[PDB]
Amino acid sequence: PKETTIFAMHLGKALDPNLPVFVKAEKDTNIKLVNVASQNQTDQIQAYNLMLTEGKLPDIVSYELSADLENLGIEGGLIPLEDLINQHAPNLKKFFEENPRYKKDAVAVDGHIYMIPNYYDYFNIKVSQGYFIRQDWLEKLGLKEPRTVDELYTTLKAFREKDPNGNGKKDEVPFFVRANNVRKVLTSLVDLFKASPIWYEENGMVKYGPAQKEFKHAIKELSKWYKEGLIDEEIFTRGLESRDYLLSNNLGGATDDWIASTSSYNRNLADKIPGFNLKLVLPYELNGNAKTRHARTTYLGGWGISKDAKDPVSLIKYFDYWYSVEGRRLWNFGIEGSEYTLVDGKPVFTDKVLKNPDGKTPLAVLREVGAQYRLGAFQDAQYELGWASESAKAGYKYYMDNDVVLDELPILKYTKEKSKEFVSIDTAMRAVVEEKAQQWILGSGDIDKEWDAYIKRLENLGLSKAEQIQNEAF
Ligand SMILES: CC(=O)N[C@@H]1[C@@H](O[C@@H]2OC(C(=O)O)=C[C@H](O)[C@H]2O)[C@H](O)[C@@H](CO)O[C@H]1O
Ligand SMILES: [Ca+2]
Repeated sequence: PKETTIFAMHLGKALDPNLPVFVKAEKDTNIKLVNVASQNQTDQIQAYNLMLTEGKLPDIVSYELSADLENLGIEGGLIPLEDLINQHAPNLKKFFEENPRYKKDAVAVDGHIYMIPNYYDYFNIKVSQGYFIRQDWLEKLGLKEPRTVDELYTTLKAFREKDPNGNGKKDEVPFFVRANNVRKVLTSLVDLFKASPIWYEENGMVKYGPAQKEFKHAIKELSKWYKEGLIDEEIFTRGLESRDYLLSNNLGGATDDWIASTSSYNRNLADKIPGFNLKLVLPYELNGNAKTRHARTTYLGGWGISKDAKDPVSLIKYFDYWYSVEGRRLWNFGIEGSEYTLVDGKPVFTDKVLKNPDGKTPLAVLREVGAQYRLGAFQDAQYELGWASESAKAGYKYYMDNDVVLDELPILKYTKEKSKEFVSIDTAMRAVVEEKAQQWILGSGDIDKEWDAYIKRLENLGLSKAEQIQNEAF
């Protein structure tokens, strides 16, 4: 083949086209990808901004920030795909016919399609993160299961002070999160206090979570929990390895994280830590409120074909390949005879995935062969149900049955008059939020003295204009 250039990062890692999934895709489609993001880049947003200054765009642009990606299309950097799809992408075309909601997510406000989203299998699994606590630490120490935020605070204090891992050292990390940027840290910390670090919907108004009184109260409580030693001291400096590191060393008491992979640890660690029992509870109640805002969106990011691509028909065929039964199965499941075998026509995972010798979660084993690499694919809940423990599957139903999960805001799209403006204000407000929230949590300053000055900064940045744009797009 010739070479196809791509910008693609995911979870801090530039796509390696020599992973088995992409080796197989190259064999099946004759596209040989070359990534213009280097293996040293770890921050997708910084790498994407650098990529935009380096001359020709790569043939394929993949990005997690889908309003920014669409903005690149509005400005001519990505081409419209709807006619390429109609002529040359029968798998996509049929996908759009059968999934009218997913079709709407692909269409920009001007009626062009500029990216194929990376879709979750949203109509089969919408829940995502839940709350987990060490049942076995509860039992070793005599405690009832906390049901409220203030009972949790008291339980975590007991995890910090009364040595539940029985080694005589004060090493317990009562509450921890899994994240590779400040926004993901905040997502997993402030939902506990019913706040949000992003936009959300409330009585048909779209609101900026970091400007709300709930957020101020969240940062103020988190401040106090951090200073007391209840929240991981290194919460802002670890990366995606935190969960694995803290559970496998028996340091971690409690977290807020994705149900299937977090549930997988009872089996992962059953021999390393006898009695290990990290158990899912419903969101803790805060003054009556028992809801969480953790839910899946219909998609996360996407990819599109740049205006510098020399051959768009063969790239829309590459996009389409991932929507065929074989390409979609390859993206979700890895390699036949390695990650899965076909039993009665259907993929069933092998024990390399299900029972990894070395303490790896099933998902982490799949990501090592290049499966589930966020691009523009259609995730398949059968892959997730294929490795989820029985307690994960009981976990999904427990959250749905109890109506604790507030549905995520639809991913909003902007007119060409507003999209540049919206995305600039969001970015600038985000930096102020992440810098103040991190400095408040860690103990500098005083959020009660500094709050109004903070809100005025977000307003100077264009908060009201951003709320207007949001509400009109809603
Ligand atoms: C689309 C994507 O890659 N999403 C990432 C999350 O992946 C989900 O993880 C789990 C699970 O952990 O139980 C199940 C879903 O099938 C899978 O998509 C990932 O957990 C987080 C970590 O921040 O990032 C999302 O991007
Ligand atoms: Ca200890």
